[PDB]
Amino acid sequence: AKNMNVRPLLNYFEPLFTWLKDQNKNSFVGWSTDWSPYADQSIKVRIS
Repeated sequence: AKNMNVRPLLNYFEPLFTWLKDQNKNSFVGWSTDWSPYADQSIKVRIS
């Protein structure tokens, strides 16, 4: 080919991909960009 391809990498990690897809049946694949480790004890201030 003429360009760089990402298919052989996934071919390399295929067995791990299968196993991981099987291990995350009950977990939540993904992340939310709102939770932060300090947002539980924060106070919000609004100024007019």
